[PDB]
Amino acid sequence: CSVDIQGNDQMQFNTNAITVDKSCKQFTVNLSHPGNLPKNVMGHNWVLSTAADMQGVVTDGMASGLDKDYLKPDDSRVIAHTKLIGSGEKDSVTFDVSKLKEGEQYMFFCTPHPMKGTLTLK
Ligand SMILES: [Cu+2]
Repeated sequence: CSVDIQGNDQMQFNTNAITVDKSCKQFTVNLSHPGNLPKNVMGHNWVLSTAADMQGVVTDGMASGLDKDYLKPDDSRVIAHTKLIGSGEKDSVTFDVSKLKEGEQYMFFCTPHPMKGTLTLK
């Protein structure tokens, strides 16, 4: 009921698809950042929302800025998120799998960068 994901200095996540076993009551994403660049020029987060909500989450997050982890505080569209991390840093986020609803399309993404993938219930 966890996965390890990396974001590197080339604005790449090391996977584009996460699958969650339906047996999981909670699920944890462990984000790390190989590379040498710090958070103010190559910070990554891991953010989960519906596909429909992603644009607004990104737009509002970029308006909120670096010290808010490029996320709008208390954004109700964000199902789960990490903080923003630079190289060598780590953050984990856990969420309740019952938040993922039938028939919905979930995406994960980093808000400052063109980095995204899908999250699917198995
Ligand atoms: Cu990023």
